[PDB]
Amino acid sequence: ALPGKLTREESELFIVEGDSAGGSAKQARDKNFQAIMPIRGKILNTWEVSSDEVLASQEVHDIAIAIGVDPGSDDLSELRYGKICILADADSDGLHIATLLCALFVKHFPALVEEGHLYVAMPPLFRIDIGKDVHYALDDEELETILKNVKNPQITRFKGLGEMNAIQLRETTMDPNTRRLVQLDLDDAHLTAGLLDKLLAKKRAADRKQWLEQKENRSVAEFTEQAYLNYAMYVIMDRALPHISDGLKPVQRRIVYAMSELGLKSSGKPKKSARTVGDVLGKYHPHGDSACYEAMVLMAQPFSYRYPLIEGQGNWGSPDDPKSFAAMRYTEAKLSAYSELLLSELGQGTSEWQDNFDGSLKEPITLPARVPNILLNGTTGIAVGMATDIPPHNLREVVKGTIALIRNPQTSDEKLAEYIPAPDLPTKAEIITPPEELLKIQTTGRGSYRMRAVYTIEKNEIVITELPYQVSGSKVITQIADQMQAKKLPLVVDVRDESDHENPTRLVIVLRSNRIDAEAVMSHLFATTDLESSYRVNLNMIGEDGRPQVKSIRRILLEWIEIRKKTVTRRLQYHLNRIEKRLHILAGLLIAYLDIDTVIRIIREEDQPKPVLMEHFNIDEIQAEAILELKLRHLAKLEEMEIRHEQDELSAKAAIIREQLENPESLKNLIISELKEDAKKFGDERRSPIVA
Amino acid sequence: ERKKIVSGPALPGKLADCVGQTREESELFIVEGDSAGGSAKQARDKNFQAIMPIRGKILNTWEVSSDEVLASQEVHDIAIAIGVDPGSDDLSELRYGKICILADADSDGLHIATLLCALFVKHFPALVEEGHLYVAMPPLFRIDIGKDVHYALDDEELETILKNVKNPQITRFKGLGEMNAIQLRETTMDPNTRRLVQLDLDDAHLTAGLLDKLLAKKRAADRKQWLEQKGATENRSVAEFTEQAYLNYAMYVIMDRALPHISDGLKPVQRRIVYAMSELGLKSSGKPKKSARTVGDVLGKYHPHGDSACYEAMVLMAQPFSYRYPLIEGQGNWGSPDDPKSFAAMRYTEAKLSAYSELLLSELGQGTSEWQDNFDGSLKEPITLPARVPNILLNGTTGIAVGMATDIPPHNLREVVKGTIALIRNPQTSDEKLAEYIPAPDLPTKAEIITPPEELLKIQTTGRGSYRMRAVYTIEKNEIVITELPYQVSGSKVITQIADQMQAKKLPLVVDVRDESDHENPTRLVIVLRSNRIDAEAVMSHLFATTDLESSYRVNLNMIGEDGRPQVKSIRRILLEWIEIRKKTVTRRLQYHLNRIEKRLHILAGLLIAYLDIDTVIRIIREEDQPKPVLMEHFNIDEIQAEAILELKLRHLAKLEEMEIRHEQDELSAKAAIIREQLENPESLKNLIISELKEDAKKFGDERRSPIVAR
DNA sequence: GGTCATGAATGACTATGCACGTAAAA
DNA sequence: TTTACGTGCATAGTCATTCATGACCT
Ligand SMILES: COc1c(N2C[C@@H]3CCCN[C@@H]3C2)c(F)cc2c(=O)c(C(=O)O)cn(C3CC3)c12
Ligand SMILES: COc1c(N2C[C@@H]3CCCN[C@@H]3C2)c(F)cc2c(=O)c(C(=O)O)cn(C3CC3)c12
Ligand SMILES: [Mg+2]
Ligand SMILES: [Mg+2]
Ligand SMILES: [Mg+2]
Ligand SMILES: [Mg+2]
Repeated sequence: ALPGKLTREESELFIVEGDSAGGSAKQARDKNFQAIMPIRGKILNTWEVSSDEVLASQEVHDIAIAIGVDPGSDDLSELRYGKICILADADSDGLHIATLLCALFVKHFPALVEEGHLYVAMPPLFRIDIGKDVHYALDDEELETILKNVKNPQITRFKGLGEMNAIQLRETTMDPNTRRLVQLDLDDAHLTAGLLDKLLAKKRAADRKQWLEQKENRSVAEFTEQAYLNYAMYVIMDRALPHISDGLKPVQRRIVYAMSELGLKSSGKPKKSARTVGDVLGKYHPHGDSACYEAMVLMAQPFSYRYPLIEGQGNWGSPDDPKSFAAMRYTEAKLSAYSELLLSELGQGTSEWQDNFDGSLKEPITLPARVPNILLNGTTGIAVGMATDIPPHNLREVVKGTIALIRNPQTSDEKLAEYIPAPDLPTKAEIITPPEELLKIQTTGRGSYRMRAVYTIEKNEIVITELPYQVSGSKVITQIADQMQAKKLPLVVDVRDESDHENPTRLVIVLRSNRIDAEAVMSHLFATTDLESSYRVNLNMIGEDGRPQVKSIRRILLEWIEIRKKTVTRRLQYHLNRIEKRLHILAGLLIAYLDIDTVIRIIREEDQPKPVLMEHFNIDEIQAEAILELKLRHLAKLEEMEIRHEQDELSAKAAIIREQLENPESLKNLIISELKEDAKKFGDERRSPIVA
Repeated sequence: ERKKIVSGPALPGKLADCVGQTREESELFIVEGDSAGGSAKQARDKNFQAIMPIRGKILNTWEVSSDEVLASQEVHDIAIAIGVDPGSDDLSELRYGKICILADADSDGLHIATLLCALFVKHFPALVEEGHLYVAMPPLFRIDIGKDVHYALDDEELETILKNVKNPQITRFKGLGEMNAIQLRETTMDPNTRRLVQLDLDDAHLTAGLLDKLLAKKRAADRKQWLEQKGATENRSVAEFTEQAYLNYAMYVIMDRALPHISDGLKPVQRRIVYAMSELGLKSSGKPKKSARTVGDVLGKYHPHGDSACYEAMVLMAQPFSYRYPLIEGQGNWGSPDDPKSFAAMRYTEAKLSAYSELLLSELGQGTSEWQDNFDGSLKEPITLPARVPNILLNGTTGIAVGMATDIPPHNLREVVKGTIALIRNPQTSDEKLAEYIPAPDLPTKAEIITPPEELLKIQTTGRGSYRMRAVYTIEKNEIVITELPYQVSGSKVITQIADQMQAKKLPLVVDVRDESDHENPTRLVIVLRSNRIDAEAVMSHLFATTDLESSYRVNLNMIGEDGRPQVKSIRRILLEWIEIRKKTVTRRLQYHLNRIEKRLHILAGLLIAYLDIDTVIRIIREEDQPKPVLMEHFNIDEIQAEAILELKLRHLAKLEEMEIRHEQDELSAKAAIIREQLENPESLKNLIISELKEDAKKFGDERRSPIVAR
């Protein structure tokens, strides 16, 4: 009956997204004829689930029990409500859930939208306040519509239902006599059921990819497609996929940038995690804080990140149990020194900047990597229509690669592979794939590679000291003892996890007699436990072109170098265009230092003395002021000859620079040197060796 | 051995056990909380040391019966883990050689060790007696003088280490969660370098005598008194240790947690929040900003504690229906009066400061408050706020410490500003006379205060007492319309209370209860009687004694006063004592602005002195090696005034900017005069403060909401 | 053909310290 | 008399399910 959680055509059920809007709407509603219900989290994709299974999922079950109908049942006779309304966020995840919702309907309750009982409530994206003359904007288009028409107006963005007070909620989406509200119409089944299948078919993701690259009342179909597209593109671009420059997803950059702006350089002390995350949401990334903090754990985990961006203090998980990390109220962290490579050149105008979600700040669109992080750190996420997996690589190995690629851009992949053989993982276990096939993986982006734990033999016990990337010692001990219980192995006596401060890993497997052929047991285990494991390779990522591509290893390096060339440039432009504007001021200054007396005369003698100084010395608006802002202490003969040498340095530094810009070839040497440098600073030897 | 049928309890599993089965080579660390769990589980030596999280504060078992003790799951696992039966000397099956209490080196950590000792002293004496109980002492600090580390258990040992000490960098271990495995290992776990006290239960009498005194839900009396009275290389006594430890806790939670200070009238979690909000510049005139950033900053730099706990104490200050005068203004879902705890999660909401809040904060940048080092000496925080008004009696506080608590009803601003303006002039005002001004509480509701005056005054002159409130209703036909509920009574609870009577045939005289409420009508509970002939007066003056439509309210004017000590204080007393605080605050402020005006006046002096012979000024700098001494000797002006001239921008050499700095001399000269009169003359000060109260009781004031009534 | 796991997105439950006065009962 | 309530500020692990996809698994 739904207790607690929860004429007849005058009635309307309000299905809102999440316990926030739950409380709010339940308030906002008109008690007489408006019932409320939170849909909590994303509901299951029902499009391929049997009406009978569909009710097994509780949050789904509850909707049926509420509307008083049944999945795959024409029996609308007990229908509890006149109008059923999908009350979602204004954001993407908002419309996604709605899409996931229409799906539960169109498929399992077609009858409903057929007779037209399904409505998508339309909450405002904005709220403007001219003097007191309120407006609401459902989107970007209407905002402009309203803006060219009026005191000066004051925007507020509605980043979602929970941050809207009930009074503005009722007026905009609840009370019928002001609520924007679409009557979604199914129409033909075939175009519909056809279109949504393409969309939510766990089997059909392939067409989706394409589709994207190709792509009052509204139609269920027209709408649930307009939405799901909005969704897809967002999670491809602005969530699950890295950009190539720095190799970072957005929550990833937003964290790392936020951490910079809280002054958390590696050289200093750590600061509570709550506050970093507290700032990340507060000003750049308004979503989960848990999600955030967890994405911030990964970056700080030695065993998950080949080159950590963050250095945590306290419990940040163990190699054995990554997810065992302590709550954010406990951990403190700062930045990794390796994160210098992503940030040190930020102040120096090397990056686009865009905004933040309320225009009150600006956040950088990418960071100025001094190295190609996307390959060293690598990534692993799932979007829509596509996903991405990218193996960590050795800094020094990849630097050589790029150094080579800079010099000779036609370098065969066969050659390149001689520089960057294979991923280099955070452990010492062996990467056991044939050269041939790794080269295939690299040249093709798609592929797969295997790792094998490392052992020796001692009597009737097998001694293991290295497990493969991301494999928990215990889970191995589990898998092993499972076969023992299943009695698939009658060969083993015990599995002792020795281990300590001295040996990070030390799993002893004890056979029966000093007569058994461990080789077989180990060879067997390899082919039945995680002591041997396979690893996905899908080099997808957003490229400089702003679009998602699956790229080669040589391609990725080539393209990156085009991004580093453009960066070092922006940067020299930056430094120069200051040295100029500055040498300019110096120039005019020691012009006054000649006739210093006149300047003082002109000042004491004149009302507006600025134009006098311009006419008299032939100096412009900008130099006139540098002089008027020259403290008396400066008139000293010392501090005079001092700003004459400062001209010397300045003017030489400038020549050195504009030569660098001028000459594509003396630039490459700069970038080649700046690679060779950091590979020295932050480089490390290989860990996971390569075998047969 | 054999294939038994009845089998023992599996083992807690949240126990991370050792592998070595020898009895004495073993040890169990009982660590406070899941973070310290994982970290200890890491630091420990797998072989002979097992680990087990205790999560939360375990129940106080000093009066729970051995049979009942295993009721409580968290207590169940300590018994199942050590393998021993409560109130039983049967140690013959005991799983570990040492039981080690490993808590935070904070106040709360010392409390969870006290409760733990109780559990043992009382239900496992045998164990404690055979000396199997131990207390690991994690260090509170790590000093890194050079390349050589030093650890200090507490403050005394930090004093010793640094005064013997090229610069020391100190680090506070705010608690185990944030230690790293290596550091934990070295300091608390690993035998050959760990500080580890053995606890002795050598004479039960003293001991159980003492623990009764602290841990018995009735002797709160003796605790209050006891408090006012007190303010393995080594072994200690369970009694020696738990007294030391329970006292630290009792002290801390009184002073630095539950009770408010008299000045601004806040508990620390509250003040730290509000300050943190100020420091984000979340001024009332400006836009709100995600709550998760406010709390993010609060635990980040001031209050090193739970974020939820903290966030929630923040919710309260935002709620129009619980704070008489909100200190925060909440945007988005912040609860309904009918479901106060229904508030959105913190990732959702944004909030800025109450306009009101300026009364606590406006005067902060102007040398009014003391400042103390935050918890890592990298920022400062105000010890109290410059409350312009007496917030403590306006908004009120409600809390429970140890050996005492504190309950304090909100009041009307205007009545209380009146009530003090009085006391400022007449410090002898009778309670009676003052009570004329401050008749009673003023709650965020329009329901009526139904306690006798004769009796409300006793509440005010003893600080202790009790007053009751009642809902406002009307009769229409055979239905009772209710519009005003008492302070903190939920419409729903009422409906529910009501239905329980119907449901148990105790009120067959009502056939329905409908809640009508809405935008235009805040509250309207309708009760639907049966016959129109029934006497609704009875119905209701029956309900008034069986639902919370008439509900009682606790008064206990306990707080920390200027003395830094807890007291219970008359309403009269409070305001008198508060005046002496605003006196001292206003003072402090005028000295601040003065001492800046003067320092400036001084600069202007030596300044227009140069304007005379400005040319000499220029030659002397152009002429000398270091011009400072010369200007000084030549113009007769000091090191300070010399620099000033030396930092005189050329634009100031214009005739305009000269006459200009003349005026400014005149301006200031007057201002400072007004100010020193005010300092100099006690009665002109009162006049000032008198004035500022009137201003504020105009600017942020309001009329009474809950009326006073007789029944 | 059917499961699994991967990291980013969409927070309410639950037990307990403490004082101590109201309320319902033995 | 006694036992069950409420109160705020302290001490987080658990739960479902999107989306893409290759390898177990059983
Ligand atoms: C886990 O302990 C808590 C419980 N209980 C649930 C647990 C189940 C196991 C045994 N009982 C405990 C008590 C609870 F109900 C609430 C909170 C809680 O709100 C909180 C916080 O920071 O807000 C922190 N904690 C823990 C960090 C102390 C809570
Ligand atoms: C209760 O919602 C969540 C569930 N449960 C909710 C669903 C219905 C009731 C319980 N069963 C499922 C799982 C869950 F398992 C995980 C998370 C979660 O991780 C999360 C976050 O912010 O990180 C937020 N939430 C809340 C925003 C919903 C989660
Ligand atoms: Mg949202
Ligand atoms: Mg989560
Ligand atoms: Mg603690
Ligand atoms: Mg809590």
